[PDB]
Amino acid sequence: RPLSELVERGWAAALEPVADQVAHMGQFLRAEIAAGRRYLPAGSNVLRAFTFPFDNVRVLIVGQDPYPTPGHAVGLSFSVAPDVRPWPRSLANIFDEYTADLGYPLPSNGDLTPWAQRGVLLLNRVLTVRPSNPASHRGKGWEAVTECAIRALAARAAPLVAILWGRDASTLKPMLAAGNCVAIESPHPSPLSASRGFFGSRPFSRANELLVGMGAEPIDWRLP
Ligand SMILES: O=c1[nH]cc(F)c(=O)[nH]1
Ligand SMILES: [Cl-]
Repeated sequence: RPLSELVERGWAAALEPVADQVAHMGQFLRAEIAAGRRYLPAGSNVLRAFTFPFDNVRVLIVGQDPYPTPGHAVGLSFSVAPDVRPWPRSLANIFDEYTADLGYPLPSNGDLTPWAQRGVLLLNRVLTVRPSNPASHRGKGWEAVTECAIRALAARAAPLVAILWGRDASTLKPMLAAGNCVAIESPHPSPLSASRGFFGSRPFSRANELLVGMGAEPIDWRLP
């Protein structure tokens, strides 16, 4: 399939250099199913972050790998469907930092689509996972795809702030070395890393200050 059937057109053009790799991934995923190994999120959600316009991305959030529990991952990093409770621990931790930083009430639900509609790309370094097996698709080929995505964003040379959560930060910063790009890092919001530096990192206000510094408009982070 042409990438234009799977992703928004700006993203299809940006990712055309890795189109074969995306096709390779689809073959991998189908072979996993044939071998009895499922993946998450749903196939139609794998590339969901790339269905919001490439040309509108102002903030890139980059996590590690999708939630491994069935019913959680939706193809926007960290997000869940609006009916999901309890929220996953990483998301609950994100929302505590959100209230600490911004002073807003806790969100009504775990659905981050408003951020995606507002120019926040909710990416992961690796775009699939086998259920119950954290990080199990590492090294399977997503990395080249997400490197192309990140570099293509950087190459726009439009104001961009990248928020890097977790162990990929040192790998990803060189990909964001470009005019009008700034990368800020912390430990990941997961259960056993959040209290080692995620909390207190204030990414939402920081990203807005960095955007304004560059002459861009800040993100309205307010969730319903
Ligand atoms: O690194 C991540 N952890 C948890 C998630 F839900 C996600 O998308 N990314
Ligand atoms: Cl989690």
